[PDB]
Amino acid sequence: MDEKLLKTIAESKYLVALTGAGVSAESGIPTFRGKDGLWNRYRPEELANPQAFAKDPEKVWKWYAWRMEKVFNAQPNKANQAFAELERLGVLKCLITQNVDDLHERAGSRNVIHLHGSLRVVRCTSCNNSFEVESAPKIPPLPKCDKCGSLLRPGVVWFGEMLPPDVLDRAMREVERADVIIVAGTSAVVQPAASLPLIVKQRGGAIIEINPDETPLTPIADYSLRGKAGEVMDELVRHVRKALSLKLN
Ligand SMILES: Nc1ncnc2c1ncn2[C@@H]1O[C@H](COP(=O)(O)OP(=O)(O)OC[C@H]2O[C@H](O)[C@H](O)[C@@H]2O)[C@@H](O)[C@H]1O
Ligand SMILES: [Zn+2]
Repeated sequence: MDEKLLKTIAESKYLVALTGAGVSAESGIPTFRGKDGLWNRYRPEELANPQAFAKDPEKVWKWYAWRMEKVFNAQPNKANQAFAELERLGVLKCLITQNVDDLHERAGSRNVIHLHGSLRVVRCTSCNNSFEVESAPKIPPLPKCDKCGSLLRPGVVWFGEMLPPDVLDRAMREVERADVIIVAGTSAVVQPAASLPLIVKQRGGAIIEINPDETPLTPIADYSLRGKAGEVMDELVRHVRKALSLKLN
């Protein structure tokens, strides 16, 4: 929270952000890793991969329907509001997220890229039918496609699956032109998402990491703020808004 940091953000020409589960934590949604992380209680090998889904689609669907209900009923937090505001001010150009929740959207964020899909989306395992839901389905019975009758599945990316090419490519273009990237609430271990901030640095840009813990990205982060996204982003955006308002124009 020094002058240089504020300056780096306020004067940026193309600032982007990469967010992870930590940015939704203050909305009552647990993260995947860490203390009370979902992967520390539930096994990703049974709930986050095509093999597990094929083996027991009812169990996987029951788990996702539960997660969907949790997310749809949660409200965006201060971190979410701050990111939307930073975009409103014209500073944040694009928000790249690994989150499958829609808290960024409900806070007002517009240019959001969902690298790993979205819990709002349901798609067919056979044909190209896909659509969004307003609330979570009840399981059983297994959600079936109204077009061909095959099993439907959550529109999220599982381990071993390829992120949609057009989606990752868009994110790639964003980080290739960003001079500053805010990396908040992510453990920086899951690929290829974890590689995006490196692009910014390699091309000459700056990395501003926001996370209560240190991660594999910390060593190359120009700035690494040890705190919660809500508190840090709220203060950061407020100072940036103040700085911009002070400009003689
Ligand atoms: N209030 C908070 N503010 C900011 N960061 C926080 C907060 N609370 C926790 N964190 C940080 O959030 C990070 C979350 O790490 P992960 O649980 O691994 O979430 P993420 O990096 O988004 O996961 C990547 C991907 O893997 C998952 O399988 C899934 O597909 C996911 O998108 C942690 O480093 C943690 O310290
Ligand atoms: Zn179908």
